[PDB]
Formats: sequence, structure tokens, C-alpha cells
Amino acid sequence: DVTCWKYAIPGEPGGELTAEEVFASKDTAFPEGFLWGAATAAYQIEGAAAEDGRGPSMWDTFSKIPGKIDNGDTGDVACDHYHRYKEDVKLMKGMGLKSYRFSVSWSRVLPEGTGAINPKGMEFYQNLTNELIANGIVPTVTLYHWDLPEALSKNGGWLNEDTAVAFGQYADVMFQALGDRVKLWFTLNEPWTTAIAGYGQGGHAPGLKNMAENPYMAGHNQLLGHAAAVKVYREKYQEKQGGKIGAVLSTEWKEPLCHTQEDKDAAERSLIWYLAWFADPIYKGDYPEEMKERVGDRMPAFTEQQKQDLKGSADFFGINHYATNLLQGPTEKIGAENYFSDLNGWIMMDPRWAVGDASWLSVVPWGMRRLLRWIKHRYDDPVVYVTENGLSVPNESAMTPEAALNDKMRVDYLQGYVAEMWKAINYDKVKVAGYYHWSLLDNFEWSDGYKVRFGLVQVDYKTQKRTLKESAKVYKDMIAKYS
Ligand SMILES: [Ca+2]
Repeated sequence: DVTCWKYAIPGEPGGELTAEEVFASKDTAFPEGFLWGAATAAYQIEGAAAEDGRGPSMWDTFSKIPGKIDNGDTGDVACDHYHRYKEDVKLMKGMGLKSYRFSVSWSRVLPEGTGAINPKGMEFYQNLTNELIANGIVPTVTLYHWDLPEALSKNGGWLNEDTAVAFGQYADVMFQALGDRVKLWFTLNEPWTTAIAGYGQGGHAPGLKNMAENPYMAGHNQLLGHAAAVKVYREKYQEKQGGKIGAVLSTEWKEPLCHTQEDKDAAERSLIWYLAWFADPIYKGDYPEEMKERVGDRMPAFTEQQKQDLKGSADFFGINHYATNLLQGPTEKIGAENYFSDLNGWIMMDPRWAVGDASWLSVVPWGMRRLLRWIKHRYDDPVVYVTENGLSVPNESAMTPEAALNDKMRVDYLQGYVAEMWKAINYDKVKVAGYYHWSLLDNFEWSDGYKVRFGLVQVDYKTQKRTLKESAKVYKDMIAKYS
């Protein structure tokens, strides 16, 4: 008499409403001033990797090593956005985007990660910022989106607290240069992924392998980096510039496989290990107690000063979200030994769910609603920005370019997840203030290379031609309708 594979919540307001029904309703509206946007990251789109003074990032180093990137791809050229940024901004104007989320290449501004500003690098981000504002688009900026300067990577990267210090000094430089115009700052993008993929599994730069200790240490120093950047911002810039700052965290929604307390506990535990790992420090001042107790001497301890620096170090909750996982309570005692054994949960997908162009991307729109609601509950009703959400259409690169433009699945993903976001705003009272679709452009999808396509806008990498897909046009109409 144990119910499994049944995710509907009895009595949930709006639970049964389809995306079509949500958008057909005359009463469906979004908050005033809602920031409809799209997101990118510097290494994924800019190119010009070794021109105009840019120093190498650890992803330049990583991508040059045979076997690290699928199909031998690199970010050397990417979408050539460094040269073509004016055209890309005009595309965004045409779509009526309210806002754009981009990242700054740390090593384009500070080639060694510290020291002298590279004038042409700084000038690019000033020019990009001005171009956005001149075209009515609100610029929002990610300071760290994985392109750690190689010089810092060589000195231990996020396993070295020196990197956190350097990050704070870099944030300082960017606030001073752009903060008169940029009023929404994201410190780090997906510290989970940097820690696990970059330092734990080695699938991402810098390619290190240790799941017992490295993820927790890399997470630790990223958090210290966040605290340092926010401290600078609050003390030196915030009163004067009147902007806001926060982190961009990430997780799948974690849904219990069965209606048992064991599976409910396992699902909650995965949310803690993925998201609260970073958010409890930022909102409450320390790691979750259950993580400290489970992980023991493999979890670094914050000093008293660090806890003070971390508590309350966000003005909003940035969240990247794509997918949902089912969680099961293990039936045999799991030993705490490494990140995935520590969280004591068995992870799976419902085979009935559609998937994107990688196995991690399950298409489960209601996960968006449930995660947003979870965030509201745990972190005392913060301002929330959905800072990434999007779809890689399976085998899109093997389609004719013409067929790829008719991206019905991406249309359905956009509509579905936005409708469930709306439910969170309307029924669950989550204070969502913006939504940034991943991505404006097809781009360098890290270790998957260019084969995996997330764009609203198709890029022909041979000619660099941009072409709007169906989803871009649907998104344009959505934004105009709900201003
Ligand atoms: Ca200029």
C-alpha cells in the first residue's frame, strides 16, 4: 500500500493547470518591472581568447588538452561575441528583452588574476554595458563564471584561500568601473559545479579528481570569495551606487520516489547537500549542521570572522534550474566517505520524462515551481532571480540548420517552465523578480563542446551568422504580452 511514481500534490492550487491554460487565462500576469532576459557566459561566447591582452583561463588550458572536450572543441573563437557584441545587443533589442545576464572574463580584465588592469579588456565590458543601456536592456553581471585565470589555477585555484582574496580584489575593480551602470551583481555561478565537476570528478577545468575532500574545500573557498566580494560591495559601493548583489546557486528539484518518510527525507537531504551547502552559509552564517556531522573532518570549518562575513551576504537569491531527480532512501547503510555517499540517497529519473541532449536534463516543468517554493520557505521569502533555465534539443546539431530553427521542444520547455514559475509567483507567493533563459546563443557547452545547443538564436559557427529560432519568437511575444 506504498504509493510510488506519483508526484501530484493533493489540494495544490493550480496544480493541474497546463501551460496552455496558464497563458490562455486573462488573470495571468507577472510582477511589475519583471526582468525577462537571457543569459550567457564569457568563455562560452566571446572568443578572442588570446587577443587584446586577455590572459589564459584554466578553461583555455583545459580545452587544449586532447580528450577533455568532446570533439576537440575549444572556446578560442566560440560565437566571436567579443567582436560581434553590437549585433548581438541589437538582436536582444529586437526580441524586447528587458535584461541580459553576462559574465566578465576575469583574465580579460586582469590577465594574471591580480595586479594591473588590461585596458582593452576593461574597455570591452564598458562598451558592452553602454551598448545594452543605449538599447534599453538592463545589464546584469556575473563576476565568476568558471574562467579562473590560469595563473591562479596554477597556485591551487579554489583549493587555495588566496584565490578568494584575489576574487574580492577583482570584484572591487569591476564595481568601481561598471557599478554606476550595473545594479545587479552575481558573485559566483554554480559553485556546486565548479567544486564537483572541476575539482572532484575532473570533467571540468581544472580537471582534478578527489570526491572525498576536494568538493568541500573548493566549495569552502568559493564561499569565502563570495563573502569578500559582498563585503567590498556593501562597504565601498552599495550606498553610492544603489545596486544589489547575490550568488547564483543551482540544483535539480528533488522529488521523493515513493510516499514514504525515508524517501521524503532522502529528497530533502539532497536539497540540503546541493543548495543549502552554499545558501545556509550565505543566509544563516554556517554550513547545515547535518552536513557538518555527516562529513566530519572532510568539511572545513569557518572562523568566527568568516561566519560574520557570510551571514546575510545576499540581497537576492539567484537560482539556476533545469531538471528534476527522484530520490530514494537507501535500503542498506551507506558509509560517509565522499560527496555522493555523504548525502545518503539513490538518484534516478522517471523513464517517462523527456530528456534534453544530455542525460542530466530531464524535462519536468513543475520542478521549477517546487524548488522556488522550497527556497521561499527556507530562506525567509527572498527576492529570487531565475538566472538560468533552458533546453538542449536532442541531436539538434545533426538536424539541418533549417529544421533546428523549428525548435518545438524548446518552445514547449520555455512555456512549461515559465508557466510553473508563474504558479510559484501567483499561488505560492515566491518573490521572483526575473527570468533569464539559457541561452541567447548556441555556444560552447563546456566539456560537451559546440555539439550541444541551448540557444534561442542559432549560430552558424562557419560564418558566425545568427538566426532566430521559433523559441526566440515565442519568447519575444511572451515578453510583450506580459511586459
Ligand atoms: Ca567606451
